[PDB]
Amino acid sequence: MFVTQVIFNMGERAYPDRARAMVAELMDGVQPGLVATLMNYIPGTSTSRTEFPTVQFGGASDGFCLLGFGDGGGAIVRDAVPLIHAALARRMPDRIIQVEHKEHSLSAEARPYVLSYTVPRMVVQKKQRHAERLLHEAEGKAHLEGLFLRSLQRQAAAVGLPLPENLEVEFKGAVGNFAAKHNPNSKVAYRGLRGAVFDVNARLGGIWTAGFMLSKGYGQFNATHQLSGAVNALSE
DNA sequence: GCGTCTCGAATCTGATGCGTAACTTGGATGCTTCGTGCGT
Repeated sequence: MFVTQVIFNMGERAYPDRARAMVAELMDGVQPGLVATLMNYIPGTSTSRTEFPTVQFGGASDGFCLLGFGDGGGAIVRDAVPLIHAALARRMPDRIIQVEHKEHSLSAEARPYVLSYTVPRMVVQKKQRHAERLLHEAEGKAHLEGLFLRSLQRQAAAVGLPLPENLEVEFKGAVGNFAAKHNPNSKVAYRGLRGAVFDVNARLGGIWTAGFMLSKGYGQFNATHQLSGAVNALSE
């Protein structure tokens, strides 16, 4: 029902993957339970869970942000943020780290017409053949709409939010593509989409997640702020 | 088409007098006979 978003103001835009790597690195050894809980690890092992992650990372314009889902997510972010703040203060002795703590109510109500919803970061590259299928809407709609529907239903079930039984979505398109890597020296990269616009006949309150593999910082979007239509101020 | 943070706090939180007076303060009755005269 409640989503907690915490932003650490480091002063520079850090990509979410390196952010998660470094926050893992800072908490090595001290308070192992916090590390296991924050990294989405099975108790007793360091492996991650295939299930939807309750721990969330995102790329803030001024830094990186922690997102908790549900009471468990809220509780973990609440007892976690002082520790990561202390670690960041320890590592960066000559910079002030600022913490912004804001909560979003999560609500999804139906609506007999559609609204323009978009995201900056979709994980859509599965096969190279499907990548060229985006020229025709009909061929590429099936897997994209299926991905959106499954992502929405699984995140709703994870957060326990009621959703209508009659959601239909049609895709519009994206702005461009981008490449992302595990490490700067890694030779493995994936393709995402920026401005992937799709129309849904329902309202989405608060911040929302779509796609899969979200903990590394993909598929987060504030649907509520997008409805304000502040995307007009994009020019040079 | 909701946006969110903030979404108070401390302290006082009754004092003082006045907080009865005067007067009434019981009274009365509870038996028959006898003589003389009316009296209907």
